Amino acid sequence: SMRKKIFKPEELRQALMPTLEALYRQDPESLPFRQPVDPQLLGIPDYFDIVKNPMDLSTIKRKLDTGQYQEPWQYVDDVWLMFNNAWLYNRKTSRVYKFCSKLAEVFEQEIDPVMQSLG
Ligand SMILES: COc1ccc2c(c1)N(CCC/C=C/c1cccc3c1N[C@H](C)CC(=O)N3)CCC2
Repeated sequence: SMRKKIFKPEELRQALMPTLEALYRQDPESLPFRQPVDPQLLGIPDYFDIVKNPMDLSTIKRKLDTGQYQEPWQYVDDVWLMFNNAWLYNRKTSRVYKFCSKLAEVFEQEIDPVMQSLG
């Protein structure tokens, strides 16, 4: 039977970096997401009462550039984890919530065709 494809880091990078660059270019919308959450500096000391698995753009980038991803779905799941964290922690009337809803719309649009074309 057909086995699960493991990818060359170089192919994963060359196929998925663009969808990540599309998020990063949105400014200010990507600013909330660029850097691991510091609950002290951001003045949100209850952050980890609500979020339990942190994730950010800088973490996804390093994972991609040091080939820690073997399958493209691991990348996709990490992006959605970062967005689901934001939707869960922040109010619907907040900028981080609204920035999240907007970077999600961009991502769905970049990523859905890329995944058609990968094994
Ligand atoms: C307390 O905010 C600050 C203070 C100084 C400056 C801030 C924000 N901006 C944006 C930084 C990114 C915000 C990050 C952020 C700030 C408040 C709440 C959330 C944030 N995001 C991550 C995703 C955590 C989250 O869910 N909700 C840069 C200029 C200096």
